[PDB]
Amino acid sequence: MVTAKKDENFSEWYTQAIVRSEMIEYYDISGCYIMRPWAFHIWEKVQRFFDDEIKKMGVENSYFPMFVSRHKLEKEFSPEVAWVTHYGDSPLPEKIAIRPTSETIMYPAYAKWIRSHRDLPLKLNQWCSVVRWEFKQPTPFLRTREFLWQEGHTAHATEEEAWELVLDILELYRRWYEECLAVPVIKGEKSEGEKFAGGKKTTTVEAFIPENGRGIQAATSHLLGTNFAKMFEIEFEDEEGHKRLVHQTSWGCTTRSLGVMIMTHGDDKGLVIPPRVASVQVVIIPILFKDGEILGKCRELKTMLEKADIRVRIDDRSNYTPGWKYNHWEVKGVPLRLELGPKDLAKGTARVVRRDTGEAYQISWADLAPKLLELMEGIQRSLFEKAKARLHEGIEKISTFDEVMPALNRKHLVLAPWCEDPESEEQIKKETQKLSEIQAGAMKTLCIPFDQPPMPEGTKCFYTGKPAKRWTLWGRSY
Amino acid sequence: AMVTAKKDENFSEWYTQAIVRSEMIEYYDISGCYIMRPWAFHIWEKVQRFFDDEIKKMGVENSYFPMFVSRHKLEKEGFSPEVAWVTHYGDSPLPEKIAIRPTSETIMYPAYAKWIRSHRDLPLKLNQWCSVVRWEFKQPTPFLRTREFLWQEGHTAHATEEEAWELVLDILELYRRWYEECLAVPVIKGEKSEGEKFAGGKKTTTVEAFIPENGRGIQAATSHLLGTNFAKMFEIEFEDEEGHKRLVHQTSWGCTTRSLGVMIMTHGDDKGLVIPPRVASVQVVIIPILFKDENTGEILGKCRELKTMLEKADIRVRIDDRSNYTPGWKYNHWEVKGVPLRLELGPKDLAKGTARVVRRDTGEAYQISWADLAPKLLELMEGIQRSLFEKAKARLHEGIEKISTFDEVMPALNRKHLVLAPWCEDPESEEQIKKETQKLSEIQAIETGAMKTLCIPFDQPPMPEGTKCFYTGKPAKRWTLWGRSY
Ligand SMILES: Nc1ncnc2c1ncn2[C@@H]1O[C@H](COP(=O)(O)OP(=O)(O)NP(=O)(O)O)[C@@H](O)[C@H]1O
Ligand SMILES: Nc1ncnc2c1ncn2[C@@H]1O[C@H](COP(=O)(O)OP(=O)(O)NP(=O)(O)O)[C@@H](O)[C@H]1O
Ligand SMILES: O=C1CCCN[C@@H]1CCCn1cnc2ccccc2c1=O
Ligand SMILES: O=C1CCCN[C@@H]1CCCn1cnc2ccccc2c1=O
Ligand SMILES: [Mg+2]
Ligand SMILES: [Mg+2]
Ligand SMILES: [Mg+2]
Repeated sequence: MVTAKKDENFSEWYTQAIVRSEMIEYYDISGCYIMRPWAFHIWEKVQRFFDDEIKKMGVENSYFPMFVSRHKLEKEFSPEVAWVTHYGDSPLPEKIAIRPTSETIMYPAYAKWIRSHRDLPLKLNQWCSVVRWEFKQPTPFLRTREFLWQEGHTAHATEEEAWELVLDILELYRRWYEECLAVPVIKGEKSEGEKFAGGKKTTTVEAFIPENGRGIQAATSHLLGTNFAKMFEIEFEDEEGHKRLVHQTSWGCTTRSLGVMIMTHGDDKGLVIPPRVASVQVVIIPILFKDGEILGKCRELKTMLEKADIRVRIDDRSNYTPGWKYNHWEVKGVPLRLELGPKDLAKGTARVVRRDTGEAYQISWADLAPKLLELMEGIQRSLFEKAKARLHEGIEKISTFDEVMPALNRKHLVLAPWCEDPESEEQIKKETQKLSEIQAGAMKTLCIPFDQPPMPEGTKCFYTGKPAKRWTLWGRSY
Repeated sequence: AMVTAKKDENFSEWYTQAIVRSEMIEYYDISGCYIMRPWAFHIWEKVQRFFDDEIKKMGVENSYFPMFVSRHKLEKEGFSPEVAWVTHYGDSPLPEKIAIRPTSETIMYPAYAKWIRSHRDLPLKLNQWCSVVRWEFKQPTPFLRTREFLWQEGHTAHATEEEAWELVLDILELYRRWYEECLAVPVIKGEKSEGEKFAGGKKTTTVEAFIPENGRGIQAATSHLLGTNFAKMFEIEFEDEEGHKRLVHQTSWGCTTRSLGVMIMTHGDDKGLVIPPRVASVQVVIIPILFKDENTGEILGKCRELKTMLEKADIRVRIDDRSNYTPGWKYNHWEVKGVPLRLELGPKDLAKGTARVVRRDTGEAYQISWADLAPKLLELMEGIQRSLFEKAKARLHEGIEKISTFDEVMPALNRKHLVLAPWCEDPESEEQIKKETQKLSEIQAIETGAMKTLCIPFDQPPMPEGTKCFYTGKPAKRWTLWGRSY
């Protein structure tokens, strides 16, 4: 049972929801959390979706070691890297690092495997864990010191083909968030301050948490250019015979995704899981009080529902009350609850409640599969749309710096015309830190959206005064 | 690039050649760690999906617990020298060092003690896929013994021993499948001796394999009946239906990337790898008989058509349309990699509406009409799969000598065979037999020699009454499988 109100104390709400749903268990090593099956099975679904998709692009999976030697890693962040120094009581000759990211592990093998134009495109992915000693406050899913991710890394003959892939991947991240988790996101380009300094252009998919006004990078996909190619000597021979540097990409997305889905659709009763990723779509609860028939129809219903590929549990555990079950599967966010007592049995009917609105329906045995399929689409589409609206009511389109803090104090992002000059962003981060401080924080660029509004002729940068270039989305962030 | 070392003559170099030249493994600067490229990784994905679908059917659920465990928690209760310790992040010293997981009992079991309070919480059945780090003292081998390796580990808790034991055996059966049905590697189910079992458990069942080229047995996977000692240690108790506090009955089980190695070694030959059709990335490689004399479109058009037609029958296909290599170059390339079937399509073939199919395991050739390709290739794949298994099974049973007396031991070892012997199962004798076989192996060493128990097989050959222990001379309980091992 959940008692903190999503709209009052958000961080306590979140903790209760992830704990009492049995998604997360607390752990003694700071920044690390145990992922219990209810949370893990959802990761399995997004993992499979993404994995299948990238496979259709010819990306292949691999596994590179979790250790990188010191001199390889330290060749061109630093404070977050975890170092192994001993085995038993014996010190290693040279300390070794646990993978924070894999560029320095993968790229020397690339330099080696890539020799001609015939060896391209090389497209590889891996699913693994990563360790970073995050200095910021940890949060289950969103920011953990060990997290699970995929990282994709690719090499191409031309910038054209690599950029095409950057976008294809970005679009798969939209789909992971938008089609699987029903979380709206905004495609965009990172400002030169926020991008991966190893690359030429970083693209992003960005999300928003209404309850605390924080934007959050949902995933990332980089046009690396050739900088890593010169650094690692990844070059090939073209059609002619001239040696050329490859054009690279990398891209990653994490268990952070689960966190965002939980915050987006969660309510005061706990989780709400979208049907496309719910391990249990429909839970069937037999009502039993004061004394056998019914258990038999329940089983028939499951088998019916499974021909529709509907994922179904029967909670027929006799050591729990029906009301306990109601509450349990509610807090866990099961999309549909199908009840069945004596009175229903004779009617040939079933009482079904949907988790997102609490609405109830009486539905005859014969109408279940198509009606539940109907209802499940509605829940999914409906969670997305209520979140898309929340997202858009959360962004304020604006023209001057004096608009900012009021918008930030309403826990909103702002969309603003900016000249995209280095200094401004840092000045904006600091002045906003200072105004937040004294109010007793900082606002950064989240992205430059692909979907640009029109920019009239003499429109000015909302902060410098210089002439604006494009519309940039700003806010407080994770 | 061909395989040059002969499998039977220069086994070690053969192994290194086959895994490298086939593009399965790339070498790496940290010892005992290896890169796994797609060609090997894909196989790990196949066995992982298989095993995973099966345990889910049994009510096991997946989870992810942290790779870190505190020193206090790991050291709660000769494993100690293998643990990797993190002492610093960036330039900053930790308050205490932290261990990278070598196995997950000391991370999972305190959580089990929390979650389990009542009979209604039972059974609890979890699994996790993850990597494990152990600073192995022995010489590293790609797949078979690595300092980082991938595995699943399963850990379950039950109200009764009976239900735990049942699970231990259902799991063990899934390990047999993993090897026999997926990788086509024969294995023997058995019970470890007192000396070889997990010391944390009451009984350890195992699935054992045999590598003929070096005569050494190798443990393939493991499944333990843990009893109640861990529940006692970690305080995993539940109130039963009458409110009495009972200890839970536990199991754990694991299988690793080792299994890919066992598969490579079992089916490989002098040309290189042979991959069973059930787990090969590519089952059929289509090779167009082109030189860069031309590309008129006629032959590739048809290769595309065929790919599609086979792809509809769930056959995994690749066209090697690379313009700078001869067909013969390409035959060898895909042989080294172990693609079970090679489809040849040349102008002659195009002229007749046929294609020529060659199977990697025997080299036999088949002329097949386009229309008959899908069903005929499926048939050939079942045949390949079955035949790889049958041949390995016979090499396994030809590698075991049933014996009666200790005098028969060293001759049986020198022929690179295992031995199956009546054994009293007293624990001092296992140690004594290890020592004696070590000393005798050194002495007849011309230039790991110890013979140990591998398992007491579930499949027991007959035991005529009054049979004596091959070593002690006391009455012999059962037959025990022994050998040199990894
Ligand atoms: N500690 C973490 N825990 C979980 N997810 C993370 C963590 N750090 C990053 N991510 C996610 O993984 C994606 C790719 O990682 P990466 O781009 O290396 O992150 P990053 O540059 O360190 N972001 P940030 O730490 O906020 O500056 C990020 O865009 C996040 O969505
Ligand atoms: N270093 C390794 N690399 C790959 N696979 C391994 C490794 N160590 C163990 N395995 C496999 O993992 C299975 C279960 O692990 P576990 O029972 O902990 O092994 P173990 O007791 O360390 N075996 P051993 O080291 O030979 O005494 C073993 O039965 C092996 O098949
Ligand atoms: O986005 C990704 C994900 C895919 C591959 N890597 C890129 C960028 C990684 C950026 N990054 C992020 N934190 C780090 C921490 C320590 C060392 C290095 C890094 C580091 O390189
Ligand atoms: O068999 C398995 C596989 C299933 C899960 N774990 C069990 C027991 C592993 C035994 N083991 C093996 N090497 C270790 C090394 C260091 C510390 C502890 C251990 C250790 O406990
Ligand atoms: Mg970071
Ligand atoms: Mg950053
Ligand atoms: Mg051992």
